[PDB]
Amino acid sequence: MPTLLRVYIDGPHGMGKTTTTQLLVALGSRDDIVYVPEPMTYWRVLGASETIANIYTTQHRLDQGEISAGDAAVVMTSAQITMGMPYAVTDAVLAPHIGGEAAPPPALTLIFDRHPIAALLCYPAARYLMGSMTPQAVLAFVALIPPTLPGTNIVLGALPEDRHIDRLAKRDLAMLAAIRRVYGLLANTVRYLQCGGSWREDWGQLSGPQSNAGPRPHIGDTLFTLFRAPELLAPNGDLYNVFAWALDVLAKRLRSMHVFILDYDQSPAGCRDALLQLTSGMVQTHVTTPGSIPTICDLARTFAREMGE
Amino acid sequence: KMPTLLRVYIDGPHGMGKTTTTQLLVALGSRDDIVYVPEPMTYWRVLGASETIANIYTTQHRLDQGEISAGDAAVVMTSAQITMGMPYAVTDAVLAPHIGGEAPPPALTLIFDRHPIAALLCYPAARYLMGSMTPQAVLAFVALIPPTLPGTNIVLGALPEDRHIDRLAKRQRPGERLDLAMLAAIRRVYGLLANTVRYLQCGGSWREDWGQLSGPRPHIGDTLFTLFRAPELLAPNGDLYNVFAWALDVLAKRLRSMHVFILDYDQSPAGCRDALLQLTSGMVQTHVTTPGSIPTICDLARTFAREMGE
Ligand SMILES: Cc1c(C=C(CO)CO)n(C)c(=O)[nH]c1=O
Ligand SMILES: Cc1c(C=C(CO)CO)n(C)c(=O)[nH]c1=O
Repeated sequence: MPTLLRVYIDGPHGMGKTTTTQLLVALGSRDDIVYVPEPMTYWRVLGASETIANIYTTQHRLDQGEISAGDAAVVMTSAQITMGMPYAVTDAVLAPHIGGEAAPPPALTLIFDRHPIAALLCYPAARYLMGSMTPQAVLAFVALIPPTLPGTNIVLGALPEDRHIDRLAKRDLAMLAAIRRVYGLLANTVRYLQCGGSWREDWGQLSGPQSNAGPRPHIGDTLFTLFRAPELLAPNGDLYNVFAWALDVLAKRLRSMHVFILDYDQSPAGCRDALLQLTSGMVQTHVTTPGSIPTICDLARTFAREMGE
Repeated sequence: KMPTLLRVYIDGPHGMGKTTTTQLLVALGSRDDIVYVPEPMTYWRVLGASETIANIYTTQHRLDQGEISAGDAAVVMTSAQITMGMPYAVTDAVLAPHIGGEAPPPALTLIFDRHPIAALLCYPAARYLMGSMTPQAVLAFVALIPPTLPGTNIVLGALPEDRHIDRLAKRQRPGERLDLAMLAAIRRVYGLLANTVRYLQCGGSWREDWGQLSGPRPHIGDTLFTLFRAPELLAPNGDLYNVFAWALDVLAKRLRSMHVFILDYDQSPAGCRDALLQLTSGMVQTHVTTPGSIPTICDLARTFAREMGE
């Protein structure tokens, strides 16, 4: 079978993900690489009206005291469903085309602006840290994360907080801190799981980044530490089983991902070349049918045309 | 080489049976070869949030009275449905790796109170019909319906509307309001669901028949696809956006491989129990994937019941 390379560019907004991605795509002949872009049209028009604006307005109103936490939570939960929809459908229709992990060049490279976990895990977790989502809803989103397809390469981003702030300022610091922390925790969680970490065994070590390499992180430095919330704990002090099962699901979904960290602290071309070097260690898969490749290409471009800026 | 499992999802519009029927299902679970995963009412009232059912029925009542906007209702209904479906979704996710291919009596019969589609498709669709959920949010839920595993046996109920109204009036849930418009919406959605599975299983192609919504198997107008001719989902030229069309492809793939069985509730609780048992004769069993799968499943089910069963 022909092989496919799927790369999800993810991590906090405002680091240079989109520019870097576009530059990499530009290196290729038109047909050997396809970009599945940020579905901004869905978010602004098709799925609802101006979802990004509604999200930031709601946080501000919460921080202002103009609305309750309960009010903010219903809006954020509802908005995240809208945010995530294009990711989730794309995954669902891609799935039957993806074979086992397969190296000679891929017939097709597919590059995504974000993975489903952005909308179903990372942004909800950060909203939770900001007090505008309940941890129960975060775990409900976790339970709905689709089964992790073979060859799921995710690229996260590193950038000094000062440079990140400036970059964002030139073009909500608590939210920026929150999302940066969540993605750092994510990277550690994947490493923890691939080093054989069992959250149930280490749960009691709780009380108070990089994948790809390094030693096993402490559970206190992974996403698992976020869910010690009193909302989730029974009178005896343990997690209710329903929430423990969501953490089992979190573990299963993350542990088979291939995570890479891109240093965005350089020029656009430098980021591009760094991303290119990173793809040399990424996992390809076979496809299901010979016609899978043109189908995937059509799917991505259709997506791009309809939901892209 | 692995033992066999029978999964049975008791679903359909709520309020058709009796708490006597339920007690028999609990009593049915007394056997060593059967476990009954009950309604996670404790999750909905306390664990996942506070009085979710009440929230739902109050929100619709106030939309109907004009005390809140449709938009306000929709954000509440959407987030409440997330809470409602969470126990179904985690359960399915943890059970999924234990399920093998299709497979004489089964080693274990697992009987669930509802399938994830109740909270990710059917109730959201009914609320769309009640004007309290956007059709975009419904398709977002559809996009997250877990893959349909082998041996997905779903039992839906038949009962005359008058008798259903009667039974429902006598067993309202905490915070529930007796809404005849909602009863009609939910009954229609489940009727459309049943037709949809047939349409699909008889080779129906929604993309091919789509034009007939504006012009042997059910007519597409008698399936769930008719709901998604909603104008919110259409371009200025009337075409469905691809993103929603893809969600309908997912809907078709999820529904086609479900095995649907209709339980006549117009009888006694004991009758209903016997009817359900016999129905299992035509249900599809699967293998489990590991020797330790059976006892793991049992543990999950028992733990679920004890923690979230009322
Ligand atoms: C994906 C995602 C985002 C991020 C973007 C939209 O501004 C682009 O990075 N944001 C900001 C959010 O609040 N929720 C989300 O699910
Ligand atoms: C499953 C489900 C129900 C049904 C039940 C809860 O009362 C009955 O089991 N209801 C009433 C609802 O509003 N949303 C749902 O997702």
